Amino acid sequence: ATPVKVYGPPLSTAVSRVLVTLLEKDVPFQIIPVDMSKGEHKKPDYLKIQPFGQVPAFQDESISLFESRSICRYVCEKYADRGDKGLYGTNPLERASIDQWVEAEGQSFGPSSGALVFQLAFAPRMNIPQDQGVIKQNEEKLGKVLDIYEQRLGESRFLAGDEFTFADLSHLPNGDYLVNATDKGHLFTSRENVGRWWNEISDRESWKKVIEMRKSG
Amino acid sequence: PVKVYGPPLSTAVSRVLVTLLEKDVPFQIIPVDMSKGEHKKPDYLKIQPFGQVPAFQDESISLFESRSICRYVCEKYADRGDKGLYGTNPLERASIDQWVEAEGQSFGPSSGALVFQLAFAPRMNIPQDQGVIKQNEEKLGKVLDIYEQRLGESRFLAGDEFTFADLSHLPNGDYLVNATDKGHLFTSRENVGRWWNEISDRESWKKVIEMRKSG
Repeated sequence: ATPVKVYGPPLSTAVSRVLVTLLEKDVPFQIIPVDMSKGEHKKPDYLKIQPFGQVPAFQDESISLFESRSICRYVCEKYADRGDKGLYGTNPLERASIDQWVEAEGQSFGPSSGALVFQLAFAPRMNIPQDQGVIKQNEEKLGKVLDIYEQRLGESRFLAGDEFTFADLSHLPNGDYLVNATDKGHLFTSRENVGRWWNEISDRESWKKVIEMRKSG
Repeated sequence: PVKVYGPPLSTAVSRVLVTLLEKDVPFQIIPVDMSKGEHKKPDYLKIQPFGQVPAFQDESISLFESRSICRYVCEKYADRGDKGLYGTNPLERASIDQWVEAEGQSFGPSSGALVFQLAFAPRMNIPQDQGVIKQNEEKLGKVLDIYEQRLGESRFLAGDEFTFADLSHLPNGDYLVNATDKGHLFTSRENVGRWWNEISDRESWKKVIEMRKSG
C-alpha cells in the first residue's frame, strides 16, 4: 500500500474535510501544495484531475478525484475495513441515513456559515469593510438550521445516529472557523445540544491533528 | 410502491422522479401543498425536518435531500433499469460522484438563483435582484466554460455514458432553457448544446415534464 495524495492547503475547509476523513480512516497520505502564486492551479496536469483549478484534488494508485465530499465517500468505501468502520455506515441503510445530513450540510449549514466567516474574519484581516447585509441574512439562515439541529441532537447523540459519522465530520471545517475565527460562537454555545455536539466532535484527535498541521504548513 | 412527497414542478422533486424512472422503480407521488403550509405539518416534519420537498419513503427507510435519496435508489435497485446510472463498481461510482458534487456545489447554486429570479419570481411577482441575476449568470457561464472543455473530450460529464452526474443537471437546466431568456447559456456553447440535446431527450425526463401538466 502507498500513501494517498491530497492536493491543497490545510487551511482550506474542503481540504480539511478530506484530511480529517483520512485520519479517521487511518489512511496514510502526503499533502501536495497547490500555490496559485506559482500558477500551480492552472498547470495542465493539475487541471486533468481538478477541472475547476480548485482544491482539494486526490490521487491514489487507482483513481484521481475532485470535490471533497466525493473524495471522502471514495475513501470511506475503499478503506471500509480500516479505522472508524462506521464513519459512512456498514450497510446501505446506514450510508443513506448519514448521507442525507451530509447533503443538508452542503446545501444549508455550509453556505450560511461560510459567508459569515468570510465577512467577520477575513475582511478585517485585509483591512476592508464588512457587508452587514451579508452578516444578517446568513445569521438568520444558520439560526434556523441550528434550531433544527438542536431538536435532532436532543433525540440523537449525533446527527445520523448514536455514533460519530461523516454527517458530523462534514461540519467541522466551517464550524471551526465560525467558533474560533469569529465572535458568533454563541450560535453553538447558546444551544445546549448543539453546544455539546460541537464540543464532542471538535475534540476528536483527528480534528486536533488537522488544526496543528495548519501551523507547520 | 415507494413514496415521493412533493410537487413534480419542484426541481429537487424532479431529480428524484427522473431517477426512479431511469431505475425502473414504481412510485407513488404524495402531494405536499406548500401554499397550504403542508410542509410544516408535525407528521411531515418527522420525515423532512427542514420542512422542504422532496421526502422519500419505502418499506425500510425514510429519507430527505434529493441527491441522498437518489444515491440510495441507485444502490438499492442497482440491477434494475439503467444499471450504469451511478456506476457498476467503486471506481465508476466515484468518477460519477465527483461530477454530482460539481453540480451541487458549482452548477446548482448559480443556475438555481437564476431559475428562481427568472422562472419562479414573476409568479408571486417579487422584485428581481439584477443584481443576483447578473452575478449568477456570470458564475454559471464560468462553470459552463469548464463543462464546454470537458464535453469536448467526453460525450457526457463522467464518461461516454449518461449517468446521474448528467441527470442531476436536468431540473435547473430545463427551467433555464424553457422558462427563461437564458437558454443561450447552453446553446451559445457547442459541446454543452449537444450534451443538453442528449440529456433532455431522454424518455425519463420527458415523462417528468408531462407529469407536471397532469397535476
